[PDB]
Amino acid sequence: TIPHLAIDPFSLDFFDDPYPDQQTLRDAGPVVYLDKWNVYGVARYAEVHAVLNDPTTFCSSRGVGLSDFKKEKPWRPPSLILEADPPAHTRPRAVLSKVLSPATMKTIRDGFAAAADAKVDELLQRGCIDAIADLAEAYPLSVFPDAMGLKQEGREHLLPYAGLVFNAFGPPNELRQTAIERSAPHQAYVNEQCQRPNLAPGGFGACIHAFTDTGEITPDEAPLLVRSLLSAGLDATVNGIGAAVYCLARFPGELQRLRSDPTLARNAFEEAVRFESPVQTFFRTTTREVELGGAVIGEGEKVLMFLGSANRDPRRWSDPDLYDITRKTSGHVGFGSGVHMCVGQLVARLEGEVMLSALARKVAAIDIDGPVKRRFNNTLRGLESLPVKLTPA
Ligand code: HEM
Ligand SMILES: CSc1ccc(C(=O)O)cc1
Repeated sequence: TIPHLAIDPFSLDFFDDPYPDQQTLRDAGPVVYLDKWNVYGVARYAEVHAVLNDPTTFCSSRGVGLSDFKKEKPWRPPSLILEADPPAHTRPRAVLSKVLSPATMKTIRDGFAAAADAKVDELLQRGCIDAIADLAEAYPLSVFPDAMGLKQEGREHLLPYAGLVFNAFGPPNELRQTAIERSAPHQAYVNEQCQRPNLAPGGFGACIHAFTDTGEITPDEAPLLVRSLLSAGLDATVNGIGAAVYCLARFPGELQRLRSDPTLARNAFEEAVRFESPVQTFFRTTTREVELGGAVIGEGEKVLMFLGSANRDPRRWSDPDLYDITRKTSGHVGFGSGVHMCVGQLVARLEGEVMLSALARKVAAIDIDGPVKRRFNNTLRGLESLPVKLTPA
């Protein structure tokens, strides 16, 4: 049978320390039922990977939040890529894959690297930073909106709106109702910024629009894809970088290894993505009755995937609670898995790689310099404040 648990994965206590409850979720069985929200849940690597790699049984077109779009009206027009299934998902997926492709990385790498190095040097002209306010947020705010091709102003909308989106994937708790209620202004700005005239060419958004004459996407779809990049392209990377700095502070041996060989920077970042999993959870909806882990789930049921749990499953990872910058990270689900696997993962890995490389070449020590404060969000895991003293190299 399926065990029934009262754990609330969208409660502040859970956000404050999810790992005990995540173990309870893994050990209760391959498939659990969360009575708090009447949803099924999967927290082991095996089942998370199985669900992710069966997107037509466990579909996304009925929403990847708790809300089932077949039963409730979406708070915003459904995402044409995240909240779509094959075949509708194809050509937007391919378009964003070409926009955020290797070649585009070739076009943005030097700028991103210069911005990273420059921020690290600016903060060595500081010493005692809040690694969130001064580094994790500042850098992606200083590079990503430009890479999107957004006008200089209104970029401030980006952090709110993104956050809003991620709070909206959660249940109707006070975080979600907090986010959605009267968020109109952001919704306005974003809507206006997704239009071709307001996006500087050569940026990601203008390239999306540019692809509208190829027959993969139509002109009415481009603004929603620009919206997608503007919603998923900032806060996740912020929390990811904050996670990387956090780990390097908590595992000084790993910082020393990284300094010794800056070429591990990329894998360092990847390990942080596994270790903290900035995107903690995502939902699917069953399109039919389906058997998973010896249990049977009815049609039209929400299934909650615990990505961070899958990334700390001792059934899959040796020493899962240890940050190891030489760990082989292939197979982790911090970026998802399958047809929906993060189409912008090269951008995230670029930002994190160049930031951790800057730290590696320019910083000798990172020692937490105050109270660590967590940032609470229905979907995202990250830090509100990470006070550290940076000792230069
Ligand atoms: C550390 C940084 C990041 C993390 C942890 C992350 C995480 C994820 C995950 C787990 C998914 C799978 C969603 C699902 O299966 O339902 C996803 C999809 C997606 N991500 Fe990211 N992401 C990051 C950075 C970015 C960036 C920088 C961009 C864009 C510039 C981006 C844009 C997207 C988009 C558009 C999708 C939807 C892809 C699809 O549905 O086919 N993400 N991301
Ligand atoms: C994985 S977080 C995320 C991804 C995509 C979208 C979107 O397509 O709007 C929103 C959030």
